[PDB]
Amino acid sequence: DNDSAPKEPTGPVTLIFTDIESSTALWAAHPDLMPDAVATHHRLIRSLITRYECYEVKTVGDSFMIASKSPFAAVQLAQELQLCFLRLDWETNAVDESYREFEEQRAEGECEYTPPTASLDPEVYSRLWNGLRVRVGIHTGLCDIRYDEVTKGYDYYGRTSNMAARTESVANGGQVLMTHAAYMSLSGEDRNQLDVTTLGATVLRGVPEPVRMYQLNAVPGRNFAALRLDR
Amino acid sequence: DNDSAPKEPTGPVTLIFTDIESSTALWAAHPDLMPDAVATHHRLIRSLITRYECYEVKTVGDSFMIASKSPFAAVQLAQELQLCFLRLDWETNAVDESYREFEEQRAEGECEYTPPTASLDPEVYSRLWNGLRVRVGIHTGLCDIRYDEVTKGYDYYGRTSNMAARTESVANGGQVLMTHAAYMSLSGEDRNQLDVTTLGATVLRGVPEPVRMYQLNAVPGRNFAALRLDR
Ligand SMILES: [Mg+2]
Ligand SMILES: [Mg+2]
Repeated sequence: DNDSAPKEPTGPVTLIFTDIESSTALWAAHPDLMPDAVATHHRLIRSLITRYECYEVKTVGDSFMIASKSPFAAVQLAQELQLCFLRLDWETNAVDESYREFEEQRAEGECEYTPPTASLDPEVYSRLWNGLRVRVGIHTGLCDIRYDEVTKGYDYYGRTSNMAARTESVANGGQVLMTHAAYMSLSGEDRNQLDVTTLGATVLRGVPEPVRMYQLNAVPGRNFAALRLDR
Repeated sequence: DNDSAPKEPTGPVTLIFTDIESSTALWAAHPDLMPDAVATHHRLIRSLITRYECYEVKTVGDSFMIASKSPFAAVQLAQELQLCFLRLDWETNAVDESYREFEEQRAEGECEYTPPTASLDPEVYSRLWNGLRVRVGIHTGLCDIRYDEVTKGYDYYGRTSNMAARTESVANGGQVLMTHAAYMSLSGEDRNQLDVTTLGATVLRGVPEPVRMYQLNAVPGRNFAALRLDR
């Protein structure tokens, strides 16, 4: 179960961090829907991990940490993740109703913030949003690779892992962010097969210099709030 | 792996959407049976796709999206799907017990709804129901065909694809629905080789006018609940 894990300290690793947007609030509002929805979320993501020969490093709550020996496979996985979650019949509209409510609640209490999906017409909304919203951050770089003798698993520490994590932290639900390093790790040909939007320099907590962010338009037409920067 | 994919924008495409009825609830009730049952489900469906020269567009959870250059091949596939799933020894009666429980749970809490299979005598039930219940929707029409350079795959977008998807969404487990367009895409001779029941005009979400629905009686004798319309 470790053949897909990047094992060479000299080989750059592409890390993908994911998290379910507003899962805490969803758990509170839908204790009856979340166990199943999250279980589905895990199954979908694990199928993608296998399909793109990536490696599941760990799961923390509903967050996934995935490693890939290939920058492109990581990007494909992230794109397919958004599409798969959008296309799946979640058997409930309650999650979407809650997401729209959260935007509305946030809008009234924050000046300079507008709901990115709650203002869409019903039919338009369902063509772009459906079910759990997963934020995804992707970064590529050399990592300090650690092997666990007891689990036979591999973990990745260092600034590279922290960079991937903070990139995910600023992404909104349904958004896929790639750092300049990840984006440029892809070959020129690979980049041209993708629909990407430059977001520009972004300030990440604990990172000295601004990081140029690239939005992978996995579900063309989606709008997002400003990045979840600290203050 | 794309020769069976409809590739001409002027050529009508027949799309088949499938999904496992109550898979979420089954996963919750049988985490020990579902991985294998779903794996079997995928193998059976993929054998049929190959047998009827159809094309697997994509898989979303346990849902299949299949395209066919031939309306009749699509209908044969759907009919054989129901029969194959019925005849297979799933090596468990747990799935059927759960399906019967779900009907009973739904009956007590809904006025005007009666269990379509939980009231069958044991021997009668097993002649008509066994294992995973797959809902199937079929529609024929011109599609916006998209080619993917990276996967070499073909996808189908537009109202035609959405129509096929919504047709599947209203079908019950073990039921095969064909829109008037799909049904009439078959030759007169082909239609006479089939056992079909007219269900009449049906309201589909996001569709302006009612759609006449036709039930392909793949397993004669089955009863179904009212169509899964929205409210
Ligand atoms: Mg979380
Ligand atoms: Mg499903």
